[PDB]
Amino acid sequence: DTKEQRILRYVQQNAKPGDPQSVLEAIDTYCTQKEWAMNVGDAKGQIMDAVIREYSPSLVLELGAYCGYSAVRMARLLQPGARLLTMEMNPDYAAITQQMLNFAGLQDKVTILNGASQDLIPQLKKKYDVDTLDMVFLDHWKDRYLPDTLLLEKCGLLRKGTVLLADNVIVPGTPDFLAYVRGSSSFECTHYSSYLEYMKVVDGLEKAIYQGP
Ligand SMILES: CNc1ncnc2c1ncn2[C@@H]1O[C@H]([C@@H]2C[C@H]2CNC(=O)c2cc(-c3ccc(F)cc3)cc(O)c2O)C[C@H]1O
Ligand SMILES: [Cl-]
Ligand SMILES: [Cl-]
Ligand SMILES: [Mg+2]
Repeated sequence: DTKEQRILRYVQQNAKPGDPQSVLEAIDTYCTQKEWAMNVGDAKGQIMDAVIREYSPSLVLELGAYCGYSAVRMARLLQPGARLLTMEMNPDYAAITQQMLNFAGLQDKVTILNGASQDLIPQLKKKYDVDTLDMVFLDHWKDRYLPDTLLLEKCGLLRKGTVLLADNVIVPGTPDFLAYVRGSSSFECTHYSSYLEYMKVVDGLEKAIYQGP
């Protein structure tokens, strides 16, 4: 089996069905004690929680699902009726993510779309009935944060106040995205210094709030 299958099995056998907090704890224990994996983790996760609670977004887009850790983290704090869409091009990861959300009991709040962001983002309005996004969590290939930000704006998916929250702006790093948002009058940026998941290595989140054109 794969590392991601082992993580899902561990959750199924060590967390409580329908209890998202137990699912996060199981994943964090597994990845601390057994095998590292690229989940956002508890250190950065706590900052994500604080952001979600501040904005109470009704519609969130996530780029890159992996095993569903961040999707569980965000979805568990959404208000009744609020929704998360998460895009994941790897079909095996998309399958893990669906099963993780099912186990957590969050399936009704989240739609896991199996495809590439650059193909799916242009379909959001007409196929998925999206007007604008309240929040976007970027956690996919680091060289695609900037292109996809620019594509979201082109597609009319950003509104005044849309919150972009970007993982891994230090490690592995997203230098073009950071330079761009920090230099642009269309974004108000805040940096939240933290640590790489499960490691004593500095990382950080960037919040970039869209201000319109
Ligand atoms: C471009 N559009 C895309 N659309 C949908 N899914 C996409 C998509 N680009 C891609 N996807 C999916 O996401 C998959 C890429 C690999 C993830 C993206 N994350 C990372 O690379 C990552 C890495 C580290 C890391 C690794 C090693 C170190 F020594 C230190 C840090 C930590 C993280 O927190 C990370 O998030 C591939 C694919 O499954
Ligand atoms: Cl994650
Ligand atoms: Cl952590
Ligand atoms: Mg990440």
